[PDB]
Amino acid sequence: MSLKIVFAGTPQFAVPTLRALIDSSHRVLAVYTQPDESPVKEIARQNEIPIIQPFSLRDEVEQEKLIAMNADVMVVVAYGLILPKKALNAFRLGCVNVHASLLPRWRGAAPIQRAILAGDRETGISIMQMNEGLDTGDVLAKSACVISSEDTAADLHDRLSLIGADLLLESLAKLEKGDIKLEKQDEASATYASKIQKQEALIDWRKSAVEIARQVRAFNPTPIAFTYFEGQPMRIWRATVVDEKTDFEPGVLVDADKKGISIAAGSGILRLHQLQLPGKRVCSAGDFINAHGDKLIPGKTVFG
Ligand SMILES: [K+]
Repeated sequence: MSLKIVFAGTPQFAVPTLRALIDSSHRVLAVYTQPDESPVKEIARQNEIPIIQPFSLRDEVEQEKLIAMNADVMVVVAYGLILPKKALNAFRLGCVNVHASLLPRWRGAAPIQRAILAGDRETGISIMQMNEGLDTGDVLAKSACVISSEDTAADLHDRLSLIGADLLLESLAKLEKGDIKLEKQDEASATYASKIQKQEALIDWRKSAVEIARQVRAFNPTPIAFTYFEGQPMRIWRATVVDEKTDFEPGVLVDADKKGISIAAGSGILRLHQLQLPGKRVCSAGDFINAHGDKLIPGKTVFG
């Protein structure tokens, strides 16, 4: 077989897919990446692939340089530039994307965070035929994976990055054989995974400990969930749920121990394990107690 491919991508999520193309018999003619370096640029250089870094793909020059490549297909993974209509019609197999959700669920920029935040028990990868809309293209293939209550967005990101590489490669093979079954997106099931707004990262202590814990997981490593302590913002990096009833109001301190800073939520208890005060390194519950223990009064203190 062997296809001629232009690859476009920037952050670490894209690397495994690029590496899979590099390790295959397909020919990666060029790699497009953010101007300066990205993880993608590094792997391109290590493998003798020409590196193109336009600031914009609407510019006449850059647009025609791309369409003039004579690739069979363009593969796009986490690329920051919008692809112009001509770019999309440039190659016979079009532009194919590796999207980190099970479309039509979680179209948009933050599908990993949003899936975890919602308590989805599974998510996955969709290989998508790109068009001029936002993640509305036909789905060439899907592969699902479980989300565990242990997973942060970082963990899920890494898992999906590998699944995406394998699926993309398998899909390009079926795509050149003409063995792929298109799945048009069911608009009724479509949901949008927009970027996490800062206010969304604020912990609402009235919510269930279970809901807050999902927020803490979803938002690690960005933007990190946060609450307030002694008038100052406090980022919560690691937490766990304790399914025990309290008489205390939401946000009220239950107990402070090396095992965690236990806080009453609207139901159950959230236990803080790793946290961060302004301009300070992230610290354990034990460290925090050593520094600020005199301000930790069970039944009185109050977070948020
Ligand atoms: K190759």
